[PDB]
Amino acid sequence: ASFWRAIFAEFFATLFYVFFGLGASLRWAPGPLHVLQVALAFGLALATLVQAVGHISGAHVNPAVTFAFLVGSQMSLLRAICYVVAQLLGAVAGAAVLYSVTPPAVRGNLALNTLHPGVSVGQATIVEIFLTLQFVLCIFATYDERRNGRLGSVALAVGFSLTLGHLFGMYYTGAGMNPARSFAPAILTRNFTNHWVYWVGPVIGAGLGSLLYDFLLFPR
Amino acid sequence: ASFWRAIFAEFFATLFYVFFGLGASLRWAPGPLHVLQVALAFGLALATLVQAVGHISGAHVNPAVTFAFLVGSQMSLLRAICYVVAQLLGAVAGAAVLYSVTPPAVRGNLALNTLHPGVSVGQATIVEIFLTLQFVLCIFATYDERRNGRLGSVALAVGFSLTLGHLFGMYYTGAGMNPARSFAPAILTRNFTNHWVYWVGPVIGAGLGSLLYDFLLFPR
Repeated sequence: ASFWRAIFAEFFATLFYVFFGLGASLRWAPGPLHVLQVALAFGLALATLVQAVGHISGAHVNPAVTFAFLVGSQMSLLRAICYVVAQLLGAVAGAAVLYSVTPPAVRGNLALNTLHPGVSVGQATIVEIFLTLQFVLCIFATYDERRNGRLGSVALAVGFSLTLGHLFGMYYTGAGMNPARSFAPAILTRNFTNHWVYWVGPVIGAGLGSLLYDFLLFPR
Repeated sequence: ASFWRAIFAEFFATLFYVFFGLGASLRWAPGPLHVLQVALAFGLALATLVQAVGHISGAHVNPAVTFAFLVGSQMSLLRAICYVVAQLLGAVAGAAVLYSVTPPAVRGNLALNTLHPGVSVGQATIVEIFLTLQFVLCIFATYDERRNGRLGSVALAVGFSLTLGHLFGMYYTGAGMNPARSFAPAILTRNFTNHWVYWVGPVIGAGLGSLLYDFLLFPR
């Protein structure tokens, strides 16, 4: 069905998203401003994924993004669930493989998300709300076919927005803005410290970004 | 007494050693090869400390070094204990102050020692044995007044040896080569993960370095 082809896509696109994005954050011999590289990593991992599976499922690849669409009333509460599951499964998968191919000495924390020292959970949450609010907003914007012409590549758009979020919040929360991205390493590394910040944040940010876009900026 | 002046010195010199050495590893905006800076940090922290309290107590400032002297039969099992206590107290003190003066966002882990990913505990232990074996050896060597002339500054010697150990083992075990240096942050940060590696290692390395120097290289 055009559903399982869509659920499949979400599993594989999230798998690749965590493999690549997380793979890249596996700071081998980076150094300073490594944030630039990783951000472009996640950002181009998305743009690319969205370019292959943007038509098969919308390429959410992010439980929080699927959430935004659910509240945004663009997904049946049934489908939204299959995505979040496929995503979390694809995610842990992508992280397992990256783990298998990556030398033990390099795969440090497996790129687990952690609140940067000195950054509280309330802040870490506000930040993650913002990293994802602007991200969801962008998505809601670009994907909203009610606008074209000088629009441009939708996939590079949404991707750069992910890169934005990273360029900024990498320093605070290691930039999760994706429950699935944060979950995969948390389960494997078995470290769930401050993990909720990584769900509350993106879910609120996501929802809020959905409503802000809908009810307000550009309503229905 | 020339004892409490010696025990006092050990408490204050270890306090400063952990304040400074650990202070410096509080990677603010370092970047790559930060190991160079930190190593010189610990190394010059030692050379300096040894230059002020080298005559008041020998400037062990390292439970493992005091151990080497104990087995090396150069300290009464009573004194050796007072040093290890003064050291561990000075250490946790030095770390508490560094903590108070350091912004929350900078004092990350408080420079806690951790085995670099991919490095087992057996290896981490071998490494720490070596970082300290050469270190103790150097000390036993320089402090052994049975040699002078082209010797040179004893404090810069012993210090550079500490810098050596860091230049190398920082990458593996974060270079502890000092039970007290590893203890202070472990207790405050309350993180005692793999902490034993940091005692077993330096204690064996220390002892072994003591015996190697004594029974062999340059006996009694």
